[PDB]
Amino acid sequence: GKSYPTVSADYQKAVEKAKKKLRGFIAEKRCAPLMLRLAAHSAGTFDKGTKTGGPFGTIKHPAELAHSANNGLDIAVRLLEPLKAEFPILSYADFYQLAGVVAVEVTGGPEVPFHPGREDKPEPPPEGRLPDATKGSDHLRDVFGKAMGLTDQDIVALSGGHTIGAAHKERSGFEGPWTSNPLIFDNSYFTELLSGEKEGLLQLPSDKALLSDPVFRPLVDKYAADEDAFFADYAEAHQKLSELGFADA
Ligand code: HEM
Ligand SMILES: N=NC(=O)c1ccncc1
Ligand SMILES: N=NC(=O)c1ccncc1
Ligand SMILES: N=NC(=O)c1ccncc1
Repeated sequence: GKSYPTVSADYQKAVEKAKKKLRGFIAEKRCAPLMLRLAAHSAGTFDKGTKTGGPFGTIKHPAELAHSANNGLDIAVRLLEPLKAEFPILSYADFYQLAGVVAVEVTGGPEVPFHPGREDKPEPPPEGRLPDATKGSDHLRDVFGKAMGLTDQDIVALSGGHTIGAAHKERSGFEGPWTSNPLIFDNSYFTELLSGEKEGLLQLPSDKALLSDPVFRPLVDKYAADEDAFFADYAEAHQKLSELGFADA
């Protein structure tokens, strides 16, 4: 359903150079999970009915950074600003989605296709559109489905983003990694989710909701058994997420 815009040769060269620089920077800083979260929080505010929100650069605005759901993302924005300044031709919107793509790649995840051309929009979306970690499957469908326009398969695959990183008691209040390898992108989120609560690892109520839903559970089982299947569905979902409202949504 996508029709991607034309960007200049100079834009495309910038991106390819920005992609490379982001790889080295994100690997060295150890900030891949935070960058993935930044990219996803940027995108996940899209509402399909009104065509508002989405991956359009607004997360850098103080008003959006102030959203409680975005606690700690100011760190991410600050970390990227020197690099972003090396690529003045790129939109923030593109730059942050590119950072998300690279975050997945440099932790060993799938190569998520990337298309340039998002424009930086002037107005952040209203607060409160991002998912609540204490809620369950109905809520996940409200947010990812009714608002964003993503599928049930997308919800499960994207929840697998928790295969990298950790919660922080000073940010959400939850604490610790979902996996034993929080800088490695693999199917371990699902493996852990299935085996039960292991000391030192985190499961949100929203993660656990996947285990009891009739549609979500078969997907968890598939991804735990088949990492290639996970990688394929993840790459599809991340691309869709990163393109919400862009080039047609
Ligand atoms: C399914 C609904 C989701 C809920 C309820 C949720 C909730 C959370 C919460 C509460 C945290 C901890 C923030 C903190 O205290 O630092 C977090 C972290 C994180 N989330 Fe999600 N999330 C969801 C989906 C996603 C998606 C779709 C992605 C990306 C594809 C994602 C990527 C991440 C990453 C990488 C972290 C780790 C951040 C870090 O290490 O600093 N999450 N998520
Ligand atoms: N959680 N913050 C980070 O990942 C980070 C912040 C500053 N420098 C390196 C990494
Ligand atoms: N950690 N949560 C996220 O990254 C996120 C999940 C859904 N929509 C936007 C952002
Ligand atoms: N679902 N809640 C969140 O994503 C969150 C809430 C507050 N601070 C960081 C993250």
